[PDB]
Amino acid sequence: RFNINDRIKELGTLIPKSNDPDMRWNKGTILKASVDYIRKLQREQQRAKELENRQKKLEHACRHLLLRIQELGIEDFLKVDLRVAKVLSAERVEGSEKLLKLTLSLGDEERTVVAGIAKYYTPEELVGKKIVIVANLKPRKIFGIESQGMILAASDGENLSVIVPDRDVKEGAKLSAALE
Amino acid sequence: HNLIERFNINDRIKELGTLIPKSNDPDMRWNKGTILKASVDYIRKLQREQQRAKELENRQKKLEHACRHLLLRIQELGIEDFLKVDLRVAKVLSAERVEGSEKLLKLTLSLGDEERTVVAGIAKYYTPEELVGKKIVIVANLKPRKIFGIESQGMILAASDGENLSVIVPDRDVKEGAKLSAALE
Repeated sequence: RFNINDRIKELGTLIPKSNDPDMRWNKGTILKASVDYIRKLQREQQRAKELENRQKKLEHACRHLLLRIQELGIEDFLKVDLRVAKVLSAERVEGSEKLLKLTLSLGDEERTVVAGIAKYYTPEELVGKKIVIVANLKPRKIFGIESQGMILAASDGENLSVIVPDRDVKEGAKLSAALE
Repeated sequence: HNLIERFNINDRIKELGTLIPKSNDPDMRWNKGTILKASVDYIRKLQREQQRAKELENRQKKLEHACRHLLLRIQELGIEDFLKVDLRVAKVLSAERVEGSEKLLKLTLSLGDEERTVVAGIAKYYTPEELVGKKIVIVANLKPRKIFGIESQGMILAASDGENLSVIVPDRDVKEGAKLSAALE
């Protein structure tokens, strides 16, 4: 464990140098600077809150104006692999309220994807579903679980919708904007 | 004599206890150790919030930059420090005196889509009834500034010759939220 002096030291490591390279920090002065630093940081938190509200409004504005800019080349789009995939199984992930562990069929192969859909989707809703994923991703550990790929979604608000093919097609089918 | 020679450790720790958030569980035991540890954790949390806020701010600055260089007309060059100032027509919805000051007025302003609260130094020269209903020019993009516990969002413009103080209005009717520009060709 750590004693009172230990934590007062740690508080000493957290606070601002306060310039004036010649002063010595005792317990009481470290605690003084700590109380004051917490108050300062709280004022800052207020300002930051307001700033964040305006930030969300700006995100809205940006999506909408983004509707008005088309600069995307077909090559850059081809840099993404979007695939239809089937849900063989879906599981809740211990310690996480936001996570579902998904087992997906690409046809020939299986993929494991840890997704942020747990609030909006039950494993029973998902199992058997054909959904759209971003297929080309180096595997990465999420919450202790290796995950290959991200699943597409429309966030729309505080809800979520996955993305599905309108008609039934075989898993592994690539999505394309090309005419053929 | 008789007196021992400003606050001790436990007073400071009580204070830190005042500053930190509650556990929300009644069985919880707050001793000096838990208060100090919670203080360390709270400080780190606040620091992370601060850095995140800084990143948000930086990116908003960049969006502002991109927008300003988009708005750019071929006639305006070399004026950038002026273009950075966002001058707006705002309509005064309400004004009231500020308790404790005879200099200050609190103004509620309409920018069109949004409203702003701004503290102005004009109370000596202008009455509330004089200002209400009128369209004035403000600097809208100034960082929010706390004055008398009021957050002033932007500041109004005023001109003084040393004798008289005037606010700044458009010569003709313009819609509130109108952005001011240099008239050039």
